[PDB]
Amino acid sequence: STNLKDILADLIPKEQARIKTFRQQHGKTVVGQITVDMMYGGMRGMKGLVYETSVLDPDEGIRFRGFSIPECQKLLPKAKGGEEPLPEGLFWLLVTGHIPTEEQVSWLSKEWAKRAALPSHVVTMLDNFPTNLHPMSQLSAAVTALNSESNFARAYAQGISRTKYWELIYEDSMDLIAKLPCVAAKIYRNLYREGSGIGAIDSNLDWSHNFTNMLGYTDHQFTELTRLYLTIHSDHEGGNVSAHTSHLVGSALSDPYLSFAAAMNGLAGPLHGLANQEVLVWLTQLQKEVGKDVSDEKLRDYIWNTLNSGRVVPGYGHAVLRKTDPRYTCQREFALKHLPNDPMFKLVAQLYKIVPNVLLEQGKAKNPWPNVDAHSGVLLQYYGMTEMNYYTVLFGVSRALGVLAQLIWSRALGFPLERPKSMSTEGLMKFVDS
Amino acid sequence: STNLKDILADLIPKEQARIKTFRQQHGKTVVGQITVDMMYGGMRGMKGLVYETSVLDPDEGIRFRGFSIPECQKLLPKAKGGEEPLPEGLFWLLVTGHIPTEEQVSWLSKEWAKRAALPSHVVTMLDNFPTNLHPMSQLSAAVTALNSESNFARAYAQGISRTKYWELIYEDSMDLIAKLPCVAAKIYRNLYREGSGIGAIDSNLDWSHNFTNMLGYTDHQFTELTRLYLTIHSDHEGGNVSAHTSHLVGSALSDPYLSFAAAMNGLAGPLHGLANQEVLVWLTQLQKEVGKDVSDEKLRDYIWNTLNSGRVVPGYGHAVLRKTDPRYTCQREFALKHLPNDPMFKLVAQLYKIVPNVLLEQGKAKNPWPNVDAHSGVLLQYYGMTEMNYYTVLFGVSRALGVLAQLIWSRALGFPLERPKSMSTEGLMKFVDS
Ligand SMILES: CC(C)(COP(=O)(O)OP(=O)(O)OC[C@H]1O[C@@H](n2cnc3c(N)ncnc32)[C@H](O)[C@@H]1OP(=O)(O)O)[C@@H](O)C(=O)NCCC(=O)NCCS
Ligand SMILES: O=C([O-])CC(=O)C(=O)O
Repeated sequence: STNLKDILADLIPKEQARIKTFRQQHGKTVVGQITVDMMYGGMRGMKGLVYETSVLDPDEGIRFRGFSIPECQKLLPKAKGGEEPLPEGLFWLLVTGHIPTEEQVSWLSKEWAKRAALPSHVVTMLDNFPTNLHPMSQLSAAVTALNSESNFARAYAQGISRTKYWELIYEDSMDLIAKLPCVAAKIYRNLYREGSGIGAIDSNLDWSHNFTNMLGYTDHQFTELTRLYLTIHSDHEGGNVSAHTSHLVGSALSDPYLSFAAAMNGLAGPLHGLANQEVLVWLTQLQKEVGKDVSDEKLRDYIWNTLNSGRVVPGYGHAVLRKTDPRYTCQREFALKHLPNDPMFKLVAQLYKIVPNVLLEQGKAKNPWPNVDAHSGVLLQYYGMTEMNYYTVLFGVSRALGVLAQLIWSRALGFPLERPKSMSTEGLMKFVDS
Repeated sequence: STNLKDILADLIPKEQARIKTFRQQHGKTVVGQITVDMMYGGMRGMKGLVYETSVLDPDEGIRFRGFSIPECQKLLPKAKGGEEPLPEGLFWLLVTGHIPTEEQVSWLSKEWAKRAALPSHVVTMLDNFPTNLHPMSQLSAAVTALNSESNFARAYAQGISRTKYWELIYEDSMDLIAKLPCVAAKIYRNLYREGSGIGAIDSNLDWSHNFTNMLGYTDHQFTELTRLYLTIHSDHEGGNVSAHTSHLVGSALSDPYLSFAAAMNGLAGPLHGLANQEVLVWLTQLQKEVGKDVSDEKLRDYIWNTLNSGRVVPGYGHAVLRKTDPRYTCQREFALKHLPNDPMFKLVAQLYKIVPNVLLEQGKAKNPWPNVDAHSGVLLQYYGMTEMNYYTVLFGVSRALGVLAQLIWSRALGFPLERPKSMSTEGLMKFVDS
């Protein structure tokens, strides 16, 4: 009823049969060609893995189990007296395919409070890390260390049936999601607040509010932004580096802690997780010359004096998108309601007219619209979260929801080891002659 | 002449231009098809990536830059008073594609001795790790924490030219390889020798001997085993989960420390790097159930009786190999020479006689011959290394050579972010019906 685990248990047989029917109809059907260029080009355009939780709709954005972001904002439970989707509900949806009821989210909230405790060895390890060790490295190291708590790893050693893998994966995943805020908040407080303590979990708060409590914030609107932020960054298909890493490492039957920590190492990469900070450095830098008020000359110069120089207007491209990311619109509506008078937001609102001066003149992007990362930093900074090195941790905590919801399903559905074939250049040259 | 970095700087242009030409002419050549089954089946049989350092023919086994393991055992430098190939030479081959001279191996040994220091925070972290934190978890976490030393991470933030990525990757890779034995031997000692100290690096020893010193072994034969073991586990194409994880995380420009720690999380998965242990647990069990002094039939009975209950013979089969793994033969040859009368070896040897037979009469197997992991456990147990949870640490330290050699080349050649497209079951079903 409220126990997500039993609801999952009832869903899994239906999904297994649906896949079995489809593979029996179409297993041998060709869905794509592989070219030499796709192998050299990081598998671009190659349909390579199944990933159930989210799908990129080319005209409406990311859908979560079919629901668009605006749909999730309408339908998902909010905290009482609040406007923003609770990330608990998002997880419920990713796991079940169903929009939760208020009571389901409430149950899930209390489940994560109960499982939140950190083992002292992780606490010690985090307390001992130096300030020159990047927050994302701290996050990945601590999650790896948490695998001492893995129920899945122990049960596998004792020869548990394949038919039960999903159960222990579920337990580990809920445990991990529950702990993430505590870990994330210890990192923040140790780096940016002189090692002061995270305080206690409250058995009756939502995940996001426990999170902002432990970070040391007390600002309803900040907690509301966190709720929205954790919801919208949660999943973005399977092919992104963090999701795919988790998928790949998970397919070797590494437990959720190891799979997630590997993912965070992937997220830590500059071409994945650093877009947020780039933008905010640029915007801050833009109020060097501009001051508070300007024009498109101001803008198109760099726009052309940068895009035609070599670099970019940060936060106006993607790897497969094609329209104003709903993830941006999300934050914009947020900012228009709650901080209309903020200079930087105002600048960001100004940039949303100009840089879309159809930058297709150069023809180099195939995307003249702002992505998620264009809006995120200003909002964080407004609420007093200024330590940009930390922003990708927030992204990580969010992404946990997506990749763990899929990990449960990968094991439920008996997905095998990911093991493609590689070739050398020499090898490929000989293969093509024949 | 001897500076590997200068030799590599000279090779890179040649190969860039070679790939540029190949992709202009043959970039659109189709080298395979994707089916629905492949997407569900972990990309099995899918030509997915270019990986230059090694290629695994199903037929004759792994080749390292065109050389087989027997060709390498012969051609690669040995230590003075030594029979086994030094991993240093293996690494030089993978990086350069050339067999190194004695002098180049000597120079690389001194380079790795000089770069072997750990920062105090990494020492502290290892020494505080509890004894219930698995060695692979310690290894991954410690390597993540070393990324505070990353030259590449700091260069990238200050805006280095793409043309120079490979140089910082190379440096960071040389630093990590040098440090790994120190990390690995600290783990070994903290867990299995009540925290006794690892001692010093000798600037005139090879890498494998420094390592066995730090571990607390001073048996010349065990050093020779280590040299052989580190050489042969070094690389196995790009499609295995450890190399692939490293390739994937690297392609987001995560530094070598993060890419390697991610790979170890992959390696720690039961379907990737625990077959060694699994083999040894089965052999030890078998040795009780049929006595040490064993017949040829009672052994064939047990293997027959294993196959019926529906249970695997560990150490036989592979995801692509379809004949005897030359990394097995290597270990066999070493055993015949050094421990022919070892009860456990005899049994392993007997099983090579017996087991391939029976899997032929099955028709289920495809690969009825042993992999590397069938032979490794008993060689380690023989020399006094009986802590099975540690075995995969050795594999990891070996695999560093291969994945880092390739990581240098992936950056040198400008390999982009790995980003295949994922589909849901629902989405796939609709795509095929189109
Ligand atoms: C390595 C391995 C996982 C690859 O198998 P695979 O790619 O999934 O598939 P195969 O084509 O080998 O499978 C053919 C059939 O023979 C079986 N088979 C494979 N190796 C077998 C073995 N050593 N003993 C018994 N049966 C075996 C498979 O399970 C399969 O049976 P099924 O169709 O009834 O399910 C498999 O050979 C195995 O189980 N090996 C034992 C563990 C090991 O040694 N691992 C180290 C290498 S990674
Ligand atoms: O090749 C594989 O998939 C697993 C393996 O043997 C290795 O990585 O060496």
